Amino acid sequence: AAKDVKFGNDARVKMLRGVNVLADAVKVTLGPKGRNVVLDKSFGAPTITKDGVSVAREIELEDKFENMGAQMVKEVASKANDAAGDGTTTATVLAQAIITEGLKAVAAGMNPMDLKRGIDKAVTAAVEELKALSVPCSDSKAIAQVGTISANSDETVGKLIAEAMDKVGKEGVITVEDGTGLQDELDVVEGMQFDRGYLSPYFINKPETGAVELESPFILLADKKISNIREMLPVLEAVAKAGKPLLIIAEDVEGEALATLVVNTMRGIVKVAAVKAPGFGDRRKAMLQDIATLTGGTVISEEIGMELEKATLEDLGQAKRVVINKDTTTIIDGVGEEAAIQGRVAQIRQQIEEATSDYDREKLQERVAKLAGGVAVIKVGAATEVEMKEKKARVEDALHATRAAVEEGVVAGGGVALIRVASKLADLRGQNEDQNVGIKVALRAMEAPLRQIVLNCGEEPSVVANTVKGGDGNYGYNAATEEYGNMIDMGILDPTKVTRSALQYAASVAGLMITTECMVTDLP
Amino acid sequence: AAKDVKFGNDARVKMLRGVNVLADAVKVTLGPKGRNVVLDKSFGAPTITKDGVSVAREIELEDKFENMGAQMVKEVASKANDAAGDGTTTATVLAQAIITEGLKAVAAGMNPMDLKRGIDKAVTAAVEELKALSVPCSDSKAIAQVGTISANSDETVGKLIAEAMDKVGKEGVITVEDGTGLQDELDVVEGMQFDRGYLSPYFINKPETGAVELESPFILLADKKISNIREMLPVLEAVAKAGKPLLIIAEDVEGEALATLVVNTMRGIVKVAAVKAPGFGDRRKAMLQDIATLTGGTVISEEIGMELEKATLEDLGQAKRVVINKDTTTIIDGVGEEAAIQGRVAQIRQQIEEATSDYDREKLQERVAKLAGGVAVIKVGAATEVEMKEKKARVEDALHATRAAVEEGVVAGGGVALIRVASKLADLRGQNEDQNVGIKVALRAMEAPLRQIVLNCGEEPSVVANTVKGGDGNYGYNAATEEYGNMIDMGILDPTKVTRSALQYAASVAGLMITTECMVTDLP
Amino acid sequence: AAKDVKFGNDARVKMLRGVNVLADAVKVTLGPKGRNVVLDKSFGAPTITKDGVSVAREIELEDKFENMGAQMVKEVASKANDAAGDGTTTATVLAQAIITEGLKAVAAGMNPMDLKRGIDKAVTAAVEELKALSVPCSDSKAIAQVGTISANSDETVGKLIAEAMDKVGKEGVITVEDGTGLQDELDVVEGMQFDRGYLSPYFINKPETGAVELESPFILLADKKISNIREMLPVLEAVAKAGKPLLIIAEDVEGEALATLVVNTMRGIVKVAAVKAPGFGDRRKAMLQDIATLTGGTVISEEIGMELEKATLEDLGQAKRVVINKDTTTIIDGVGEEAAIQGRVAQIRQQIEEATSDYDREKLQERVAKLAGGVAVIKVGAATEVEMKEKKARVEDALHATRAAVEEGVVAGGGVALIRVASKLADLRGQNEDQNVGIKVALRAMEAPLRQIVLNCGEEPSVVANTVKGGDGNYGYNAATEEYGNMIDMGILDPTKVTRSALQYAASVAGLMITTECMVTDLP
Repeated sequence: AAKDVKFGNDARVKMLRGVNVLADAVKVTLGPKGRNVVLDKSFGAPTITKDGVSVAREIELEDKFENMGAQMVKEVASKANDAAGDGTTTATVLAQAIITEGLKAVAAGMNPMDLKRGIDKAVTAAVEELKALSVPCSDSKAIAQVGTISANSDETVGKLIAEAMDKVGKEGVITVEDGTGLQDELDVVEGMQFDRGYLSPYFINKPETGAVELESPFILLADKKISNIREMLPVLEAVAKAGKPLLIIAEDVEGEALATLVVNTMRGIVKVAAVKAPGFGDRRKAMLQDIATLTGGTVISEEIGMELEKATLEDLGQAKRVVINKDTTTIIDGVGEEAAIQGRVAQIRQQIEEATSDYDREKLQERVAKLAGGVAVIKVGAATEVEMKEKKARVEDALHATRAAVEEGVVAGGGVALIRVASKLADLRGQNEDQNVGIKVALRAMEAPLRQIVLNCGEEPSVVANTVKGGDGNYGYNAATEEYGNMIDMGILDPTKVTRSALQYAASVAGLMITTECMVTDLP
Repeated sequence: AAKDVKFGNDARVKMLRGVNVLADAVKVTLGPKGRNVVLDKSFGAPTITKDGVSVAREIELEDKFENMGAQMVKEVASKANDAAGDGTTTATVLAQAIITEGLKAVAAGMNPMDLKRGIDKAVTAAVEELKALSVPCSDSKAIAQVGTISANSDETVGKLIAEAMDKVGKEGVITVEDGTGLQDELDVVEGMQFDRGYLSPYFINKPETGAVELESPFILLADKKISNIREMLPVLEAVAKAGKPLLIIAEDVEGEALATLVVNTMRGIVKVAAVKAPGFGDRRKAMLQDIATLTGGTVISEEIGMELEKATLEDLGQAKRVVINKDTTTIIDGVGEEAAIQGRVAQIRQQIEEATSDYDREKLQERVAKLAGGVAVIKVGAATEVEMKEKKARVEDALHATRAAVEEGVVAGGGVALIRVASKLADLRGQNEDQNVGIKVALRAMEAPLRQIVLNCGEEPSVVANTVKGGDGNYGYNAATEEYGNMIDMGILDPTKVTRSALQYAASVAGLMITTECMVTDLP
Repeated sequence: AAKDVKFGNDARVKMLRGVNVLADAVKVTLGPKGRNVVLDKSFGAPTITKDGVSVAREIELEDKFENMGAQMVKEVASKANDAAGDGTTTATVLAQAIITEGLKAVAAGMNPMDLKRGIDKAVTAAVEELKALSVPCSDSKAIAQVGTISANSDETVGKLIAEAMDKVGKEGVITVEDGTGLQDELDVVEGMQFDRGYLSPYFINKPETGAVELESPFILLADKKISNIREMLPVLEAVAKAGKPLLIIAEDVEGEALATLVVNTMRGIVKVAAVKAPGFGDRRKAMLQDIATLTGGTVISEEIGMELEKATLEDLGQAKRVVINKDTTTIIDGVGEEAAIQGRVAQIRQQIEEATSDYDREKLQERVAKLAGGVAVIKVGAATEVEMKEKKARVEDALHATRAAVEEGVVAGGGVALIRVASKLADLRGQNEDQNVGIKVALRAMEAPLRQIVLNCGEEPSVVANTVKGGDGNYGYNAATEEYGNMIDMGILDPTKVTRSALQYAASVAGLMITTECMVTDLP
């Protein structure tokens, strides 16, 4: 197909226009006093959302080059949300600011590579300062405070999160489910979670959160790289007869016969999900057999000689439910027998005892921790179904925030940590002058989120930013109450992880966008 | 279909416009400080690549004549990459420079044929000077140094390459495969490689490197020029029942019944690959029987009278995996019995002993070398999967570079060898004046890569080029550190083969495209 | 369909424009220093050819009337190549020159018919002078010299051609085939050739040389004018079961049921070729029975009463391979029994002895010569496959050139013979003045090829043409070495047949297009 190419300033201005459109669409929702964005929907009435992620999802421009730039910014910014649970809008605003000022600098004859180097150095120093500024959150009281703050001052949610974390540990797996009444329930149950996402985005189930849910599915385990629809047709017929959904855990499912069939041909007939087996090499087989023992099923391995053609319903594993999302798969409640699981755990512990390398020690300790840790399930109860669903959503959000906080501490929210580190880094320098200009544009663009938040509130951004920069510590300006004080003490805070991820991803976008010279796209 | 014809300067300027577009798209990535090129993908987010080969692949213009010129430049430049493993960007830049200046000279009324002759003479002299300047790389230490330099200063990769080369020899076949853990493995296994590529580009498997991979495929051997889908339908049905992929080694597979169906009808149902039998005449049958003995299968020959209609699964050969690419087919691990292979090797050695012509001696010695050499497999290990894949890619690239270096030595990289030979050839002359102008137009264009590299770094190309020309030996300018010194001692080097191939192919394009007088293309 | 008509000068100028476009496309490749022509190909990269025949094939203009002119010139010029093996470009250039000057003369009010008569008279006198100037080539040494000169100074090709001609005779049939190794082979084998081409151009096999090749095909012989697919369906089914290709030699295959199906329905299922039986009347039946005896098959005759419905596989003849092209069919190696062939030859010789008319004597002598002559097969051997293909192509070209030379002698090449006869015919006159003008335009246009050749070399055509005209004998100008001398002694020569054919066909085109008054074409 005929291609359109642009070199230099025309490509730069097209990419800048696309980024400007996307950032203007997204950033109006930033801050506690954010505005509303109306997204047209073909199925009926328009939807009104204050969430930046939905607006970013819906944005795609007509012009090919501007659309390309917006797509790059969106796709990198979504990584921050995926990794840390928040920070899409902050990442987008930071990217827009850095890109705008850096392209203005490039238009002045400044070297793009040196600008990229300076920006990267400034961002690294800022990340170090953020890690210095982080306030640890490890005790139960701090965990409860973070949870209740992230859940709109609901002490019950924080108490539930603290109880679950105490019951399983700061590194344990915690999930949430629909409750059965008014009282909330918490119980540790056997389960497993490994870092493997869905193979195709078309597998997404009813939830719009980028995850899938299967109720009492069937677990299929096979180390063979299944490639043709022929070899498991009896298994598919059996699971269709049973009526329950099916989960496929194989070494890899390529898109020649399996993925295409289960994506296109399956659009409601049955429920099937396929994920890659965790690890590689002997570790992959060890994980597969561990999952088979946990779920009570058996693994179909070509090495010993059994064939998936004869895989009956008995060989398949089963579980109460499984949740798969972008980069995580969890088995909440397996049906496997407990004594077999305990015996396998004891066997792997014995292997740890006779292990002869620190790497093997670490891997086997991780395996036994995964096996014996279990999964905690939180049953959110409420008076009515609607309030029940709303409380469940709040609990999920608070759980994500609390996990991030216990991972990497917590800093002042509202875009104040970035301005703090920007004020602290006023004495940074590079090798040449271009690197100094890059450091300065990074520093002057790290103040964008606070200025935008203040602008949404109707105040003047410059005075507030200057006053905040004049302070020290965690001193900042609260947008909601329009007053100054110590953010941590007045109930506004963000995890360090989300801020650091947003900053790093925005820096990456800015570098890749500044150092772009040629652009290739299909002819309109 | 109605045709559009152009004669002379209009055709030439269309040619120049197309070549200029392609070269401007490609050359911005040249050098260690190369920029980024954003290629649109309809599948989702745009891709950002610094690789010139991908940019060259994606380029195709709207206007028919400019598109044609770009296509010829691309298709010849890709030959350098195929033959030597690197040098697409260098070949494209050299072609653009020579072609631009030569067409400017032709517009002044100079004879195109004399210009082509002068360019060819200058290129021949430059190739001779390059061969004179090459530093040999034969010892194990030099091999390890080249490998580790080509692998971004990873001493482990160089050590692995040196170990494999010592185990098999500088002319042996070395491959790479997925590892099983942390430790790296190397083992010589029975196998064979012959210079035959895939018949159709549509056979390309999952890898994008222009190669295919078949896991435990079935080897089919038949000297008959198979032509109709009727005669091997039982074999295809048997291989479908088995589920393993199939490899077809026939005398020739024409595109009326076999190739058409295995390309169109097969698009995921099975996995089949067809390649031409190596050699011709009696040598072709000898190769087929040698492969049959190595793989444990049997060759289907019409001369003895057996028919491929009755070819059962037993007659088919088998191997662990086979890799086929543009111009090479290898059988990594055959299942054939070892004593039969040794007996065949002894028989061919006896034939060597009783051979009566030097040509037969050479051919039979090549046969026994292929049979008894074996194939070395390198198992790349790493802690986790992503870095394992990255290390595998680095190892493959370093293997290609090291093979080229041991083939034809090594010279200073960074476009400095070309400027060295250009400075050394300042006293070349031709018969007429136009030949002299062609010699000068080649000499002034062999400096283009270094000037482009310096320009990408933000310095001024003219001063750096003049300073480099003022030096002698391997003295040059390092773009990464922005300092002068000996390239070989400073860790920057390129094989002589890649530079020579790039120069020769650029010269071929320049001559063919300068001596072009008429155009024929389909009407828009 | 609505028609567009033009009368007189508008039609003449449209036709002249078409001829000019075609000639400008073709003639730039004339001479040893010919330029390059780039032909667009939709399957991928453009092809670069210096061959005028391919360029002539690819040319077809958008405008209907210019397309008429180009098509007539192409279709008549191709006859020269078909008959003599070379001279398409020369014929096209001569046609363009004569047509241009003749139409200019017609625009001055001269009678077109008188111009045509004068041109024809001049061409006849020139042909007579060429026959006078021809140097005979009959001895073995001359044959070898012509062969090696036509094969780019490869003495081996000339030696092979001379050996084959000595073994079979100057009027014998000689073919070429792929070799089996390094040594070249020559052996006379039983065979047959008759002047009958393929019925439909869609029968063309893999070769692009306008020929077809069938490996071990089945020969079908039937004097009945086969017309329906019903009567020979069992034979087609049997040949499909056997898998070998099939050759049909019938009295005539019309295009209602047989030709339509074997062209459209057959596009890869099987391989079938149909040619007309040679001769007519009783001679046709004699030819059919002779071919049946030679191939070991039997002829299906309605007169004796057996039907082609019951024609089994035994009745069909067989041969090693058969080659069919525009106007020649050959059976290289039949499977017929030799004693039967010898007995048939003896019987026909006895018929010669008892023949009572000179016409019958001649026909029967031709029959016995065809039967007992045999076919010589040349096995071209080489070190590698690519070089073996290239050598095979060179051998085929040298064979064609040598056959033409032994047919009608040889004259000086490079367009020198035409200018020689033009200089010799300076004193030709016609009846009226318009006939004299026609003679003059023919004479002034027979110098065009040499002027074009010199122009391609960058010299000035006028001075070289005048200097050559000043000489006598075979003295001429060598374009390659840019020096004068004897062409025959300097290694440049063309057969008289190709020059005479090119001249006559160009004259035919010029007359037919000068005497054109109205043109009818479909409305755009």
